Amino acid sequence: MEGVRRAVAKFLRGGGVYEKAVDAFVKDLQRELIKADVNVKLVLNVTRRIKERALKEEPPPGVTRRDWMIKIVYEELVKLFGGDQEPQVDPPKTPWIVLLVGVQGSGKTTTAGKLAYYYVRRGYKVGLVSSDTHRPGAYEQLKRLAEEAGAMFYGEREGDPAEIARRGLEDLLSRGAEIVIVDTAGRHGHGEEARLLDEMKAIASKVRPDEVALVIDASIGQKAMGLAERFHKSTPIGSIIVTKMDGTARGGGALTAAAVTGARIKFIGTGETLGELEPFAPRRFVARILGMGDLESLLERIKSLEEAGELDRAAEDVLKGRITMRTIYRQLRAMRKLGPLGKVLQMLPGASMLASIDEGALKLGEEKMKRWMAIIESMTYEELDRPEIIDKRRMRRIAIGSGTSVDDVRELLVYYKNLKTMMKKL
Ligand SMILES: Nc1nc2c(ncn2[C@@H]2O[C@H](COP(=O)(O)OP(=O)(O)O)[C@@H](O)[C@H]2O)c(=O)[nH]1
Ligand SMILES: [Mg+2]
Repeated sequence: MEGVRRAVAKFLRGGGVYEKAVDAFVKDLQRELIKADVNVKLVLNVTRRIKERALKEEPPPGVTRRDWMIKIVYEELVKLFGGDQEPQVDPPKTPWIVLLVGVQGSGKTTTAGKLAYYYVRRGYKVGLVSSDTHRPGAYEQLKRLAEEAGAMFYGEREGDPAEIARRGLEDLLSRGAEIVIVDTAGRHGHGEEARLLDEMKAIASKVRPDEVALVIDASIGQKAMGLAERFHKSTPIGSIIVTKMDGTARGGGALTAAAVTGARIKFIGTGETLGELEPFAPRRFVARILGMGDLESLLERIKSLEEAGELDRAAEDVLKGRITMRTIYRQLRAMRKLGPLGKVLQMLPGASMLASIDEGALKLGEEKMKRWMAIIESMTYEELDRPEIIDKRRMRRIAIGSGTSVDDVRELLVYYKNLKTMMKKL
């Protein structure tokens, strides 16, 4: 979906009345999701998640209205596309048996090859297994991709598919396969789909798969609900892999099947070559939809401002004479993740004037701030409150706990006192 990029760009720039830009942006986005099918119910949910946040949350001090709204559209689109932060690209355990399931034509055998390569390159010993008995040239197809992918192979063109699959499993485990992908039929002869289901369930029983992956094409927006229910009944789905995300695209049906089985989309099929297969990371995918350039610019543009806001309070809290070890600790943290301060977009009330009294207040090194932070972390809660209590014995104890000089804990201490003096005026 490419119109959505243009919408973000119109919204982010092409000004006019703010609220008219957001009603229009929500409108564009909604049209754009529907065009990618998705599911009206899933589209009216994402817009309500966005409204609720827009009503309860307000841009943090300094952040523009628009920057904050895209940050809300992104985060909630991420949730819509699963994206609960769960990539899980490596299997969690030693031998990992993957049963592919799906209807013929969707890209199952291609996905088997693409999937074998992917794990080979990540340094896994991969075997493929041809269980498909009904499609002619299945054995040979998988054969090609297995050597093409640099993965071991085992198949039989004829027999009980369950026993072919059990045999291919044993063969490849014997030859030290750490991952085994079991390719399957997507049609039982003419098109008796209910013999196909009983075949998957039987293969599954003999094989004991660690992950049943449903392989689906990005061309069943509305029909993705049913397909998933049928396959989920026979072999409970644990993965979804979405094929044919090239040329004329779709995909919104993916996250309908995602919903029905409660299964994650682990891999996207984006072409015809072995190589054309990358994991599905929602954070990154929606970022591409929204416009990867803008979106990452906008999230930093916000995080800078939230940093400067901490420095704002830290400088302000000094200038109102409220300086403490907790103020300085928050001040250093803020200064550290920021850099050598600003000049282009300094834009700070406190920090401007703070440096305009003592230049050497906002001119500490990285290391000098990092040592001072370690120091504060080693002071007692009573010391944090009353640093004047810190005699020679304490000064010493502090130096040990934080790997520093008894004179270092003096430098901070003076800094504290020296800052505190100035803001008393004359
Ligand atoms: N464009 C594109 N084509 C694909 C993709 N995955 C599979 N195909 C094609 O889908 C067709 C059916 O492939 P196959 O793997 O035989 O499907 P199966 O019956 O489920 O095994 C072939 O023409 C493949 O080249 C993909 O990610 N993108
Ligand atoms: Mg096939």
